[PDB]
Amino acid sequence: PLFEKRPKNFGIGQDIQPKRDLTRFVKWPRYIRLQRQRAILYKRL
RNA sequence: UCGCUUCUGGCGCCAAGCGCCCGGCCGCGCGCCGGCCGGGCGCGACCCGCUCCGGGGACAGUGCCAGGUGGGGAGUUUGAC
Ligand SMILES: [Mg+2]
Ligand SMILES: [Mg+2]
Repeated sequence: PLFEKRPKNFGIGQDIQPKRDLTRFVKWPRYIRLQRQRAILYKRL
C-alpha cells in the first residue's frame, strides 16, 4: 500500500555512481609494482 | 548510438529501494513456518584479463675521448742609447 520502488539512474550527469571494485587502478606501493613488472619481463624478453 | 543528463542563477550521498535465499528470541511444531531480530551472492550495479590513462621512444639524455669557437674569465709582458 505504501511500499514503493523509487529506483535510481546511474547515467551520466544523473545520480551519483555506487561503490564498485577498483582493485585494478590502485596506486600500489613500491615492493608490489616491482615484482609484478619483474614477472612480466620473463614474458616480454 | 550508449550506459540515455541542453528551455529556467532549484534538490541530488552515507546502504538505497526491493528481489531470491540461510539464521536466531516468542506462538507453530513438518522446521529451513506466523510476532521482535538478523546474515547473505551482492540481484539491482554483466564477464575475462599481464603493465594506472595517455604521449614519445633505441632517438633525446648521462659517462669517456677527439676537433672548432671561446678578453665571459685567468696569469703575464708591453727593449736600450
Ligand atoms: Mg686579462
Ligand atoms: Mg701585472
